[PDB]
Amino acid sequence: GPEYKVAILTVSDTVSAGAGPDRSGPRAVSVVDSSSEKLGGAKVVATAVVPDEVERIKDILQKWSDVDEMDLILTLGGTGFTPRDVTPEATKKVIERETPGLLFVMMQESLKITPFAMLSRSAAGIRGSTLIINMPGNPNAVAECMEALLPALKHALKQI
Amino acid sequence: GPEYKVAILTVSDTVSAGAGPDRSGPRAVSVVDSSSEKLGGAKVVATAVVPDEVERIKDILQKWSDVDEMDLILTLGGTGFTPRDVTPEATKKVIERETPGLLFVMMQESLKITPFAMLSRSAAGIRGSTLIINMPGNPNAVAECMEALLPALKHALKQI
Amino acid sequence: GPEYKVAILTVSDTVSAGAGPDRSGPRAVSVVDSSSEKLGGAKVVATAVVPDEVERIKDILQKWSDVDEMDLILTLGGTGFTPRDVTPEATKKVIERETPGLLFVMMQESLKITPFAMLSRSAAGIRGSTLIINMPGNPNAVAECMEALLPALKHALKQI
Repeated sequence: GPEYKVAILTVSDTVSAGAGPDRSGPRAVSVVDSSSEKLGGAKVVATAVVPDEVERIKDILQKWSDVDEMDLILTLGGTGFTPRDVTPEATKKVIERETPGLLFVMMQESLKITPFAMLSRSAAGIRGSTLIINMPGNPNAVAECMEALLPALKHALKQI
Repeated sequence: GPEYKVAILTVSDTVSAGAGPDRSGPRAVSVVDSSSEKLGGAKVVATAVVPDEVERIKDILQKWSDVDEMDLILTLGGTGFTPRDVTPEATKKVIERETPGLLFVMMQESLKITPFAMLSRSAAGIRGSTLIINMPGNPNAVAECMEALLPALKHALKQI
Repeated sequence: GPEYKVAILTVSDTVSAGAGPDRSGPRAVSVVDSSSEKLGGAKVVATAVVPDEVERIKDILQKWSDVDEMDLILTLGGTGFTPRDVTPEATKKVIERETPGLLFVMMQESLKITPFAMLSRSAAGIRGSTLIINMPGNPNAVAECMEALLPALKHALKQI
């Protein structure tokens, strides 16, 4: 129906505990929708929240790739230098083929906005036929990151 | 005689099965020759073809590194997002020391020509005293990648 | 007293054996001190020398992280293509969370100075609450690397 199935995983002790809301989730979802055309037609069909714990992250990534077979998973948060940030360690354990080019573009564009970009430790890669991309928690982040990738993500999903 | 020994490994189900020809092999070959002076005097003494299967790739990288002692092995193909592209996985299993600097440079220059460059998953590094660099299947690809690296590849082979 | 504790590890067969002196150690030293303000108040409290041998580098990395609890360890040398350069390999075995962004920035800025930059194989990452960054052995190197990081290294140590 929707061709490319996207899922978004918000990572955040605060949100997961119900101690605060998700401000970045909704922004991402909406960027994806707004980019559907240029993405080759894609839609978000699922979101979830988990705390900052690797096992918790690992599971969802496994589930959504092996069982639900999503095409594109974006994670938000837990990619910084704080000790609780372990999204990338969780992500590196489940991908099979790395995609450094994506990381390279995300790091290049974001460094044009600000140097603090050097603090993302985002990972990315493919598992089965799911592309997974770690992104930062800021609400505007997703917007800028997606702008950077959109010129090729289409061909990227097709090739998978 | 020739000082730097170069070997070129083409990776491609089609080509290895005899179903089609190698267009990229012979461009790479000639780019190396035409860069010999600037490379410190180098020449290509061997080429092969294998299909897209890690074991087939690992074996040659092993053999040509540990038994034939090539100084420089370029691989062509099997670096995209397609499921059969497994060259980088295979290369990661046989190198001992990474040289991200080279990837950084290849990714930078090629992004200037097109965004689709973010889709290489190229790997590289050293095994014993062999430098190994993955490159893309396109015939012009080798020409542009090499242009990017030649300013330093010479000091690189010498330091090894 | 000093807030950010900094330690500098010089990596170098020649120095460690008493056969020549350390010219890089002391520039790094003074760069850090000269950047204390902008770094959030930091000071270099220890230095050491070891040869080019992974064990010897691992142990100090381990020790200064797990026992002395440094906040920032800069290494110098052993990051090139020469067979003895094994600093990155040693660093990669002791870190727990990579920080590619820092490698990214270092590599970008030095490329602007010269292409030979492409020959650093530096690694970097966090272990416990210690940030570790490999740097090149040249004396000016540390000055340039730091200039590239300073804008964020402060936020970086604070987050850890």
